[PDB]
Amino acid sequence: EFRIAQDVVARENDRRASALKEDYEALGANLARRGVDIEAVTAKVEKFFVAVPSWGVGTGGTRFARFPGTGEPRGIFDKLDDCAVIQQLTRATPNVSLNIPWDKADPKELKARGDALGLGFDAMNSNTFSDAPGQAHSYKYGSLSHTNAATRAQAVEHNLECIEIGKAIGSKALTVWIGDGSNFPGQSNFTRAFERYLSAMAEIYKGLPDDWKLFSEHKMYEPAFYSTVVQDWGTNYLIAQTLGPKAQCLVDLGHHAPNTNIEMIVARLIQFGKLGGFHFNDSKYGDDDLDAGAIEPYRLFLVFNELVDAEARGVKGFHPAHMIDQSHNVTDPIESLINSANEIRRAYAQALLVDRAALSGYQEDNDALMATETLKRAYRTDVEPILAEARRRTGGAVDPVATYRASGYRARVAAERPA
Amino acid sequence: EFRIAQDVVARENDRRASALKEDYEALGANLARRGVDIEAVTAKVEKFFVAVPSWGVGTGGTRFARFPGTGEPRGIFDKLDDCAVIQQLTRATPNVSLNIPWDKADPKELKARGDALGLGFDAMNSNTFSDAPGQAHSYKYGSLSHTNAATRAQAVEHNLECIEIGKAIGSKALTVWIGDGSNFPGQSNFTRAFERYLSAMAEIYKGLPDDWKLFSEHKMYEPAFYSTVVQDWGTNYLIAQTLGPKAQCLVDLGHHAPNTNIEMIVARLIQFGKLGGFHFNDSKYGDDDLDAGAIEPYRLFLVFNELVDAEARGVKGFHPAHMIDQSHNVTDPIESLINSANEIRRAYAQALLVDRAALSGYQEDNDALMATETLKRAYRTDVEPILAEARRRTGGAVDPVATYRASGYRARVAAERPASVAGGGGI
Amino acid sequence: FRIAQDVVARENDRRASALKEDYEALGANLARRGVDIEAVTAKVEKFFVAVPSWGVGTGGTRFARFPGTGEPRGIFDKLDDCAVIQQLTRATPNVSLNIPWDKADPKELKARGDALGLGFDAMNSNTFSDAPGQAHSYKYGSLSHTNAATRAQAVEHNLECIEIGKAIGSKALTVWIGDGSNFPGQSNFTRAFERYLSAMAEIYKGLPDDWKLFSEHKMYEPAFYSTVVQDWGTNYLIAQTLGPKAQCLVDLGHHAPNTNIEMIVARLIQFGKLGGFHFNDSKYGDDDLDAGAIEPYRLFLVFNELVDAEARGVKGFHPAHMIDQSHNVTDPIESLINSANEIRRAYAQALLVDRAALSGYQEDNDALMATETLKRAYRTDVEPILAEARRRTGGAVDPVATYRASGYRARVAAERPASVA
Amino acid sequence: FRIAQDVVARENDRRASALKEDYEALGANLARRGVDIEAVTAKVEKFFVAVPSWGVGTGGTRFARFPGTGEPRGIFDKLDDCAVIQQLTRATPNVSLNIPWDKADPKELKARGDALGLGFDAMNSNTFSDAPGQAHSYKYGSLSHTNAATRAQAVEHNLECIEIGKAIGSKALTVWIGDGSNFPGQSNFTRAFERYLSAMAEIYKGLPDDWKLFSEHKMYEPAFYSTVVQDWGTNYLIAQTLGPKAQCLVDLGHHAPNTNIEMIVARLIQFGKLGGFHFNDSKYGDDDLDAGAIEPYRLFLVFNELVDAEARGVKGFHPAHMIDQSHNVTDPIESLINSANEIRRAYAQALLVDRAALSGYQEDNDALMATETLKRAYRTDVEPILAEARRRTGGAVDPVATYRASGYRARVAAERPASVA
Ligand SMILES: C[C@@H]1O[C@@H](O)[C@H](O)[C@H](O)[C@H]1O
Ligand SMILES: C[C@@H]1O[C@@H](O)[C@H](O)[C@H](O)[C@H]1O
Ligand SMILES: C[C@@H]1O[C@@H](O)[C@H](O)[C@H](O)[C@H]1O
Ligand SMILES: C[C@@H]1O[C@@H](O)[C@H](O)[C@H](O)[C@H]1O
Ligand SMILES: C[C@@H]1O[C@H](O)[C@H](O)[C@H](O)[C@H]1O
Ligand SMILES: C[C@@H]1O[C@H](O)[C@H](O)[C@H](O)[C@H]1O
Ligand SMILES: C[C@H](O)[C@H](O)[C@@H](O)[C@@H](O)C=O
Ligand SMILES: C[C@H](O)[C@H](O)[C@@H](O)[C@@H](O)C=O
Ligand SMILES: C[C@H](O)[C@H](O)[C@@H](O)[C@@H](O)C=O
Ligand SMILES: [Mn+2]
Ligand SMILES: [Mn+2]
Ligand SMILES: [Mn+2]
Ligand SMILES: [Mn+2]
Ligand SMILES: [Mn+2]
Ligand SMILES: [Mn+2]
Ligand SMILES: [Mn+2]
Ligand SMILES: [Mn+2]
Ligand SMILES: [Mn+2]
Ligand SMILES: [Mn+2]
Repeated sequence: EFRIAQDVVARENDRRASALKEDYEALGANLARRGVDIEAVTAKVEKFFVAVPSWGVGTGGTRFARFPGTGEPRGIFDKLDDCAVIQQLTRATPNVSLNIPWDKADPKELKARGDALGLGFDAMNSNTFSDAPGQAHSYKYGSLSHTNAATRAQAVEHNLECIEIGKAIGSKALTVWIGDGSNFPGQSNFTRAFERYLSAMAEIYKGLPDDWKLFSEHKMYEPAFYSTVVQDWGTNYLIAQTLGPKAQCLVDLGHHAPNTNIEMIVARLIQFGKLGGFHFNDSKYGDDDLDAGAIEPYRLFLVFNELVDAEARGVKGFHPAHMIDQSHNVTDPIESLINSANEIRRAYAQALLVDRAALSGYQEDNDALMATETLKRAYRTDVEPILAEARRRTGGAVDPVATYRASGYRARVAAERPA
Repeated sequence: EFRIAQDVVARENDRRASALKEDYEALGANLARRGVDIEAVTAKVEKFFVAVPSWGVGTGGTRFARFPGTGEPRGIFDKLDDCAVIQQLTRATPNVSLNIPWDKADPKELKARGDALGLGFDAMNSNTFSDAPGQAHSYKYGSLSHTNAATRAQAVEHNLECIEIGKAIGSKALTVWIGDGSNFPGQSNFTRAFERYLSAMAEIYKGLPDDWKLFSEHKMYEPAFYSTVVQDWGTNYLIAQTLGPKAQCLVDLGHHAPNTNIEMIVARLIQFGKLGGFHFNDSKYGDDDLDAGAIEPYRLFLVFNELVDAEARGVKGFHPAHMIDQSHNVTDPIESLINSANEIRRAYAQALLVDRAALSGYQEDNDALMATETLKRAYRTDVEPILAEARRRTGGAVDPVATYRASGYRARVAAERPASVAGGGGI
Repeated sequence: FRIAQDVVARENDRRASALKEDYEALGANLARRGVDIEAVTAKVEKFFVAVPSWGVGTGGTRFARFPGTGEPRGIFDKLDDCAVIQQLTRATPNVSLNIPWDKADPKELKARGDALGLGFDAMNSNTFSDAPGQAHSYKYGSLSHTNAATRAQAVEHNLECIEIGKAIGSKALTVWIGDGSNFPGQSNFTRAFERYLSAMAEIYKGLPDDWKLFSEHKMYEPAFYSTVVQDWGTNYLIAQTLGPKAQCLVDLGHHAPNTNIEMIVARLIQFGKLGGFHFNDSKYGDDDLDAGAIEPYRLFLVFNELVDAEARGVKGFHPAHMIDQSHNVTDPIESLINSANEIRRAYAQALLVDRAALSGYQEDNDALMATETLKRAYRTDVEPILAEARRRTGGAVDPVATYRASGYRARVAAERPASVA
Repeated sequence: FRIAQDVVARENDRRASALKEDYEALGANLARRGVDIEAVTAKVEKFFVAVPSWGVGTGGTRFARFPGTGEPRGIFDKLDDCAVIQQLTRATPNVSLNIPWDKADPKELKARGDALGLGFDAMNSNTFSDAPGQAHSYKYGSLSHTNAATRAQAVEHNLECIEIGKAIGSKALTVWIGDGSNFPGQSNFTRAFERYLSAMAEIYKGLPDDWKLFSEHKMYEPAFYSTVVQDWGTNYLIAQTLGPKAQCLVDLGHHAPNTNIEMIVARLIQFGKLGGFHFNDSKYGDDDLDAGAIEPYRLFLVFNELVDAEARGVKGFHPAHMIDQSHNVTDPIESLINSANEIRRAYAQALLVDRAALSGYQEDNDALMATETLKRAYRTDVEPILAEARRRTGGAVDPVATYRASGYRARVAAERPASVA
């Protein structure tokens, strides 16, 4: 089924077909002069997919307030319906990331709806950073690293429950992010809390299917404001290495200290085989969870430069999980997810344009200026024509947001859903 | 009224009286050898007050979750009852800061309850960073700087209402903090938004009594994650200077960029007569709103060093409004506010111990090492006995938190108030 | 001519075909957006940024300096090198001097500049280091030093810089000092600032009627605890206190982590105190890296505020533009060339912004389309416009490639003796 | 004796009575808390931290260096000054050397050290600067340089540092390099690290059975975009890859803004890779300021982890302790004296923490009492313990005061020629 009428997509695409042809052919000629086949790039871009977060489909908020828009999804089923729109128009988000218990519902029904909408499911996300009604033990002072054994056991059981749900819908991985930490010096014994965490994660690893992966996600701060158990990639590496081959690290772009060189962290984790995946978003101050590439587009490109280089260096068995983790506080969530997915493909496309042979030469000769310019020649290239053509060829929209607005989808769901 | 039984306070004080006498006399002898009269210091500490936030007596949370404890205060009246405990035990928080509409209630009743509990009211706090039921215009895209004229007018009216309520309860100032800003480049035109803000603030300024102050509070980010209209002290100064004599700047410790020298900002504002007051708290990463001095006690001392220098260099017309602005997510709000107020008095007392003449000499001679050591000699002094004695002589508790726990107050209000339930934070 | 004309011609001809194809393609795309590429190119060829004399030689850190070959020996060699940057990019007609580093007969400096086709931008005083025969040391400060005679000495130095500038064609004085403290208590913040203000007031008195005085703020370094002119707030107080001729200079790498620099730029413009810019890039501190090499979007956002100012009709707005960088691991001439190019790049993209559309989205609070309006301009590869602007003004289509083809570095390496002690 | 014994005796006697009163008062206070002050003093007396040879001379920034009088030049002058710090504080018996800065005949270094009552701590190699007559430059790196011969030269240099150390009593080699990049693309992160790891393996092979190899991470400077050994995560990978004799060195000012450094310390201890510390304080970047002069509580929290490690009976925990600072506006000897004192101050306060009480509050999630348990120790003025520890071991009750009374600075100023009067 199509959430957006096919006649609307066809109409809006035809309206922009002429200009796209001119832009695509122009870029094709430019790339040909540079020894690059535009068709080879478009072919790869069409195959790049990033999972959308169910928790980002509705309007997000802060501790100060939440300003919902119209037609807010009422639950996971409305969220899947909205996710279907993002995938139909961009063709870059076939899978959805779920969070339990936020999206708890009959697994069988979830799968049925997904299949009908043309959507799959990515990594499951457990939730032991908030309390649910009727919960025996509170996570106020922690979960997997809580001082109380019964509380840790409850958190472990919750994670195993997440795996059972995932197995029923087609998921093949579990992502574990917890708020565990301290707000005051002395509140926690750093080593003992980490020892407790490692023991708990070992239990989860024991219950992990042999065709699944277990991802741990580090974060410098928030909700903990003095110390956090899984605070950075160093601790994250120790966790993954300790647990086993099926355990890897997940890197969320906005979870690092000010000025951190994130692309180097990505490179390091790849070298030691522990880069499990990404949580894309952008930021300026803290874990802002803004639209990917809206603040620092070059940084996003540099991260993708490391991913493409890995393939170029001949790294084997490298298939990181790509996911968007954002909060949309002042825009239509669907529109932001659409453009964010587009920006991620944009950075990927540019990274594919880098002349690896030239770059390697400049690195070996220590020609820093030409090396940086080699990256810039790729990054400065406006790859929008490739992104639009990729969408057009695969059933998507040349201009996703414009088509979304022309369809009147938001007004439609606003009438179907309570205010 | 006495939220805490007098017999409990007397009991816990007597139990620690012996140790206090020993420590106070020892410190007195040490200070005497240093040419300082401990009595003179204690006398000033007993008179240092800081306002408590009504929204701080309840458990706080983040966008991810909120984990309420037992006996959570229901409304402003319950909150005032809890604030009364902090003041009775520390004797450092006689005034309370209100936020409207959160604490909206009959001005007559509010004043009546305060007088009964022995509490006064500090600066009023307007709220246009969240929407209230029945609100005609949403503040989603701003308030005082919103592009829609009707929305700015609605925000101006709300602030004027806050002034009216304050006038009725004895308040003498209005603090304006808004979330106004953008999350994306291009979303807002920085200059146009600021022009709108200034014009709206001018309307609010017109409704200020002749003896009132209007405080604008800067904040680098949150809830806006790309730009904020009142983002730093520079913009804040421009605001105060533009509005008039009654407009001043409020400095909240956790609202600055990483590594900012905050004490210098305080000095600069004092020099140009625009330091309206402070919002005390501590932090390590962002606007963490943690207990004052729990993370960086020396920084708190350095801020007070600038304040005492002004309080010593005879800075005429200098009475900054001191207030605690914190969020208590993992502790009993009352206990944290108690120790936070204590830490603020600790930094103040230590600043009073600085040999100003010696410091001036080392500064003039460019003797950096002795100048810094002159500050350290005061800062390293354990002034707890002075704080404890000040509390004891004024009706407080030698050990506030110990006494609070011995009284069983939390268990009491827990039985009187409905049970709470954990939930989300707004994400 | 520092670079043989035949070389510039040969290299331009080699790349003529490709430039034609790219420029014409871009022109058609811009036309579809309602933008005249010729109007943009005409403005770009007139955008100038001053090159720092102190950035023509290899720079270093407190740990070490690794000089390359043919390092300039003095201001005359430096001007000769600046002439190369201007001949090839045509974006750097003026040079920024530092006294006493570049002290020499004003008449001879002017003669060399005229002969090379170069002018002089704002003078830069130096009271952050001690020169020979100095009566008082600047170890503990200069314009804000506790010792009156030391402040007087610093004032005289700045007045001397003005005299030198008047003789060579300069019209402004930039004052950046290291004054500050490394320990709490070392300085009385307020008194140190008052001392600074009194000294600057004296310097202001020596300003010709058509001169400007720029003060430059910096969060830290060389002072590691407090700095007298630490941020734009203090900087504004300075400018406002001194008078109409006094304005603030914004050096991109001088702000706290995560600071919204483009907002500071807008605030200063609103209150008429944006004197100028010191362009460079950074990631950690005052790194002084090549402009746009680390965060190109931020540079574009700064230029977006500068172009918006014109769009709003701000009157008498002519900020001074200067590059202030340190080239530690590259040929200084090549880095200055590409940095000047990046600045024109950001400027050109800022000119492409559809401000009619942007104003609409801002009024309607359409944050997504507003940000996308800025991105449509920023994502545009304007290299063809920069290259054509150079071709038509006597410059090189590919400046660095032409510089390398000329063999200039090897030439000066043979002419200049390297320092031995 | 660098400082006359009569002067030390006189200045101690002058302050003896006051110390007695303060020590007895603190003794009574600690007694009421169940702690024996004599036990704490005994431990403090045994805590030592190495002094940097490169720290007794006045330091500077890339902008300037303002030397004081009697500047030590050469390792012999430096050892003479380091001897003053040890004599007065009794907390710095060993000196950290840097090669080639301190190159000299080992036989003479040892002879001078023995005569002054000084030993030698970890050796520090230097491949972040070029020495005259060097075959290959380190401009673009050293142990991770793309050129094989350059990496070999750097490895040989480090092996030479081990040879010198073996002859003078050292038992470790600390390796800090500037290797990194200033521009994206300049270096391939992974390849550069592979080159570094291979070179370090060669150095590891030359380590005696009882030696340790310390690698030191640093976020930035001299490299301003990326650094090979940028943080503790990379450092851990290095130590674990090299072998049991390789550990990580933590320099306090080498971390990103707001980093929780004490946790990094705890993590390294848990996995047996905490090799040692480089103490100093900072506010902005790698400021290299006097330890505890900016954030004393943070220093205490670091020592809280060190004391807790022993409380838990950790194995393989014998960290080296060294001061790594730059003294730009103070008498280097006085700053090192007070910095060593501040380190012992934090240690003493960490020893006062009631571990039993703390553990109880941690298990019960009583965050407020847990933090107040740390504060009760930290708020305690342990100066009497530090002064008594010095008095009992031949040191000065008030080190800096005694140093000033001795007239030592004026003495060496008269023996050492400055560049200018
Ligand atoms: C973006 C990244 O690029 C390369 O590393 C591989 O193709 C990998 O599968 C992909 O995820
Ligand atoms: C802003 C924040 O809001 C809630 O979480 C609480 O009222 C808390 O005390 C306050 O600090
Ligand atoms: C006494 C006082 O000292 C400083 O604060 C300033 O110089 C101020 O102007 C003066 O009034
Ligand atoms: C790196 C720096 O170099 C010099 O300035 C001095 O040796 C100083 O002590 C050191 O910290
Ligand atoms: C001089 C050098 O400086 C580095 O930044 C690091 O701190 C090293 O430990 C030190 O030896
Ligand atoms: C007494 C004199 O003191 C100097 O400081 C130096 O150590 C000389 O070597 C010694 O002869
Ligand atoms: C909802 C999801 O678990 C969450 O966003 C985490 O992944 C992490 O980003 C939190 O800061
Ligand atoms: C509730 C109160 O208005 C609030 O705390 C503001 O003062 C400011 O700190 C917000 O970040
Ligand atoms: C050389 C010039 O005065 C200097 O670079 C200043 O402008 C400032 O950037 C210093 O950090
Ligand atoms: Mn995430
Ligand atoms: Mn950045
Ligand atoms: Mn997150
Ligand atoms: Mn506040
Ligand atoms: Mn700090
Ligand atoms: Mn706040
Ligand atoms: Mn500058
Ligand atoms: Mn600079
Ligand atoms: Mn070090
Ligand atoms: Mn260092």
